[PDB]
Amino acid sequence: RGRQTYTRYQTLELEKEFHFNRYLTRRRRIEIAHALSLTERQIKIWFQNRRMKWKKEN
DNA sequence: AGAAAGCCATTAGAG
DNA sequence: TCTCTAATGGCTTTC
Ligand code: NI
Repeated sequence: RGRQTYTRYQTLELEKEFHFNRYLTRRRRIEIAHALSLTERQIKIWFQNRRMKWKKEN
């Protein structure tokens, strides 16, 4: 498969949202997806991984 | 219900 | 070659 590298801007915006909502509703994923020029799935997967990054650091 | 979203462990593509 | 993390597959849980 192929892989896309997320810019400083995209990662920062994602991380910014994560401070407020650890989980996203479907309408908000699509918002961010458009705001960051990412697909819905990428926003879904990102938050999943970041939730995992957050549990270990606790 | 039954898809969609989650959890979680595991790969692998870029730089 | 190494490292970081985007993406994957299996299940189970949500709603
Ligand atoms: Ni069922």
